[PDB]
Amino acid sequence: KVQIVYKPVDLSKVTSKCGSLGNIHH
Amino acid sequence: KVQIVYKPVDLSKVTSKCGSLGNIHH
Amino acid sequence: KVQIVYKPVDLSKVTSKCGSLGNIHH
Amino acid sequence: GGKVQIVYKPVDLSKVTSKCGSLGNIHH
Amino acid sequence: GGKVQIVYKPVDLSKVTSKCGSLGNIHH
Amino acid sequence: GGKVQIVYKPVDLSKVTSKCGSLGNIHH
Repeated sequence: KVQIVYKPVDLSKVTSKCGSLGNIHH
Repeated sequence: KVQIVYKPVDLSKVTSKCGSLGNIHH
Repeated sequence: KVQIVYKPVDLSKVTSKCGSLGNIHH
Repeated sequence: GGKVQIVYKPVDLSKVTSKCGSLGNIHH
Repeated sequence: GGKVQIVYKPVDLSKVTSKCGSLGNIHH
Repeated sequence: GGKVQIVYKPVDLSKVTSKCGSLGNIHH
């Protein structure tokens, strides 16, 4: 009996966060 | 009996964080 | 009986953090 | 008995790019 | 008895890039 | 008895790059 259970789990996340705040006056 | 359980778990995360704040006046 | 349990766990994280604050006046 | 022949040679040339540019308040 | 032949030679040329540029308040 | 032949020679030329540049308040 031949059993080839080929189940790859790919949970790799490629994230890119950016925030620009210009001239805060209070 | 041949059992080849090929299950790679890939949880590698490539992150890039940046924040720019210009001229804070209070 | 042949059992080849090929299960690599990849949790390697490549991070890059940066923050720029210009001219703070109070 | 079971004889298994596997020639597993993957060629992965995949490129994942995450480009981001933040621009706030520009004067001229 | 089970005889197994595996020739596992992966060629991984994959390139993951995370470029980020933060720019705030520019005067001219 | 089970005879196993494995020729596991991985060629990993993968390049992971995390470039970041922070720029705040520029005058001219």
